[PDB]
Amino acid sequence: HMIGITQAEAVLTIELQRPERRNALNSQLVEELTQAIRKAGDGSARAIVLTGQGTAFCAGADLSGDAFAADYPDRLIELHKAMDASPMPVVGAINGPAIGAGLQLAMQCDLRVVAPDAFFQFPTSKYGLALDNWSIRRLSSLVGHGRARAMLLSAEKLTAEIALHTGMANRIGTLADAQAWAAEIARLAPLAIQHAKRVLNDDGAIEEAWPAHKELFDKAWGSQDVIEAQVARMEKRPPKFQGA
Amino acid sequence: HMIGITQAEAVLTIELQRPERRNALNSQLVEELTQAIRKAGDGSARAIVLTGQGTAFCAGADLSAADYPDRLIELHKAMDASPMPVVGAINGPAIGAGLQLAMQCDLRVVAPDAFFQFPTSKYGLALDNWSIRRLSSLVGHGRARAMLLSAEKLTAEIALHTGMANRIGTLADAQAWAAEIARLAPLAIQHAKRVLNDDGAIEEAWPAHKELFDKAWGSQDVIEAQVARMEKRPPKFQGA
Amino acid sequence: GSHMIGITQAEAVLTIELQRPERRNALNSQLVEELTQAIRKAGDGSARAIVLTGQGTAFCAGADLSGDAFAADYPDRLIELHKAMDASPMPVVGAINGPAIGAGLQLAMQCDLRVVAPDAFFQFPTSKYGLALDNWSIRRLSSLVGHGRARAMLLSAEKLTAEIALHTGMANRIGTLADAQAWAAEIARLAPLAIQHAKRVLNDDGAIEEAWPAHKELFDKAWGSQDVIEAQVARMEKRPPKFQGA
Ligand SMILES: CCCCCCCCCCCCCCCCCCCC(=O)SCCNC(=O)CCNC(=O)[C@@H](O)C(C)(C)COP(=O)(O)OP(=O)(O)OC[C@H]1O[C@@H](n2cnc3c(N)ncnc32)[C@H](O)[C@@H]1OP(=O)(O)O
Repeated sequence: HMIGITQAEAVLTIELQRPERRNALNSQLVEELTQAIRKAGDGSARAIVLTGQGTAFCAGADLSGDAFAADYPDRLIELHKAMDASPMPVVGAINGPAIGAGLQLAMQCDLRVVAPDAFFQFPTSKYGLALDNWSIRRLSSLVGHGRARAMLLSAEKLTAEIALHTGMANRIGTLADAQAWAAEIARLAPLAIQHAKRVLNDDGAIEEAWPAHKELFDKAWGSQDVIEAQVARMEKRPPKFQGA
Repeated sequence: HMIGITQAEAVLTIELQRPERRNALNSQLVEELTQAIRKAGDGSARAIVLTGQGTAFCAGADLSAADYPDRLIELHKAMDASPMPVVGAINGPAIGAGLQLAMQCDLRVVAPDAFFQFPTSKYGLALDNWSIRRLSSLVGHGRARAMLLSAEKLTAEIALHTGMANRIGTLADAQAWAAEIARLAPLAIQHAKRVLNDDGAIEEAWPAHKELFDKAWGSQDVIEAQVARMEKRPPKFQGA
Repeated sequence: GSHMIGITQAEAVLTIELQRPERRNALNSQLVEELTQAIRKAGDGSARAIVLTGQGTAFCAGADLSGDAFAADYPDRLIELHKAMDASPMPVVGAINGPAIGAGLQLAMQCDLRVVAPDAFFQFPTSKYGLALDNWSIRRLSSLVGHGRARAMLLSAEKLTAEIALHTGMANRIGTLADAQAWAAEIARLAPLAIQHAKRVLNDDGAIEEAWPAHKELFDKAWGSQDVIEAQVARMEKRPPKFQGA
């Protein structure tokens, strides 16, 4: 009910359809994606394009919110496991902003073709949250350790042009461009691609949090600053965090 | 008979001389190369330039033999274990085993019309882990995915951008730089090289990696890729 | 008395300024000690961020144990400084106002963020002096300028300019000390716990590595080598060195 699924040549196009929420990921959207990924090429598709309707690729977790629901991360993790395990290369057609879980989604694609007005951001430091290790590692490999530090410690927006610079974007362009590239890739040897992908994803990005990481993570998540962050936003005022 | 070795002051230059096959490696040219690396600084060399004759640095492999992969493996061990900096004068296209060899150099100067490629996904093959890890460290994880999953070329300008090329220039340029390097203190260069090479790229394949590797190599698609080329037609891969 | 560093605070930003401009802010045992102390005691304190910077034309030109009374426990005093920066909950924005060479480049890399002047450069000139680096300096350099350019900096003492610092990501911005402070100010209005978590994970990328056994030997040789002696002679003599590889 919340995604579009089409196929032309051997390219499955999976489209996030919540444009009125900038494709924010609630629980239902996350389940429907997972399913669409697992059932990709049941079936004759050799590649997937993943993209969002409207002006955003994905605005992150739904602030309504599943974002702060306790069993929401597991659905996200299962989504990511499904993409990682799929033998299909996923070309992300990033048609506009990708934030939070939405950045995570974008980075879990195998390749990225990015629209000129799209940007990338982890606003974690504005909301007092904390990321899983994989997000941090993969971001570091895609924009380089220095920019990652700036994105993670200060919520720096990564522009499209700069995403093209560091490698996070492979190409700057449109959905049609992404679909055309996926067509090429769909004509390549699948076993070679499946091998590259698996080895690539096993670069060590996938990392269980160290004990200090887990403690700092929980401490951030169950902090009062989390409340203050959303309140200041809705009240359209600056936050006053207390570090607790 | 297949390589040229010369020396000017402190700099040993090793030139691939199979420009008829665009310097494609085989049984012999690799084994000769291994010796040139070992028997360098035998000798008063403090720096090696590595390069290729004609239009190509090395366009891959051409075995038109059974221990070729061994000889290839030992070649890499040699450049890795070697105590001297190797400036790759990448004079033209560096493809497959050629990109492997170019990456095994400690530094790179790349001719303006040279490019780098792993076309494995056009031929249905798989790479070892080290090639993937090091390519990732040199062109960044993002561009590495595009090279690995889509067989995309890395042009010289982007090689300079990412760090794969330290400079754009000629064999002459490489030699000029290699000479300044020969004047640097060897023990410092040795320690840095060993630690740099030990960044984790020298990695043994995970089980799933090995399953997918063997699967790709023994696939029918590998034949299809070759037969399709010979028939100037598009491949129809089965994924088997 | 007097100090080798200056400490001021504007709102929640603590600016620490290295003040050995006579020596281009070359580190010694006292300066390093004063710096360690200024980092632990920050945010003790209403400060939520640290701007690190150098007085004069250089950020920090490396090391100069010359007049130093306790230059003996300078290597260990240097390890302490790096742990305190790594352990600090405060994000540290280095304002690299000039050349950061050697230990100065190590210090620069231990900062959480870097705002670099247009005339600054970065350099590990260890191959000109025949020394060896610890694994962390090498790993963290690799992450900040990419593996390719890392070999070039380490094997041939290549200078990374401001402009190519921005390119690789070594320099987050090209700006002035004020610019570094305006940015740190913003960061000081962010949520400390999120920052604390990220920094700790980021520093635990693997760059903190114990030397492999083969690494230690090459390091110990390089440092015990005659060429180290030679390279100093050749400089204090004002002439090219003749390195022997021993
Ligand atoms: C093997 C696998 C290896 C990996 C393992 C798994 C890895 C994953 C594991 C993860 C598990 C760990 C924990 C998870 C950690 C991450 C979870 C939290 C991170 C988050 O995503 S939090 C949310 C952050 N996002 C934001 O704050 C978005 C801010 N900006 C915006 O929403 C928008 O302004 C833009 C997206 C930029 C677009 O702007 P615009 O076009 O001007 O639109 P606006 O006028 O602002 O909004 C239009 C309408 O959309 C609505 N909307 C926008 N965003 C959301 C949202 N996120 N949630 C709910 N509603 C949303 C907005 O309210 C508005 O509604 P209207 O007023 O009715 O028109």
